[PDB]
Amino acid sequence: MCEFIEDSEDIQGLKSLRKSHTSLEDDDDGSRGGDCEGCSGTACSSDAQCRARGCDGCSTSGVCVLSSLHHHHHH
Repeated sequence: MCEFIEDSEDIQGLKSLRKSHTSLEDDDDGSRGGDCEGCSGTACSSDAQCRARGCDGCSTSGVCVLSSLHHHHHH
C-alpha cells in the first residue's frame, strides 16, 4: 500500500501523515519518500532486487548495498 507515505511531500492534499507523526518517528524523514535508500539488511541473491530497492546492488555478501564488487560476484 502507498496512499499516505511516499506521498508525505504533499501535506497540502494529504494530511493523513498525522497518524504517521503520532509515533514521533516521522520527522526522522528516513521513512518518508525514500525508506529504501540504504538497505544493507536486505539479503539478495540477485542485484535486480536491490536495483528494485533503489538501493544499488547485491554485493559479494548477498546483501543489498552500494555493491563494491571485489572481482565480480559469485552470488
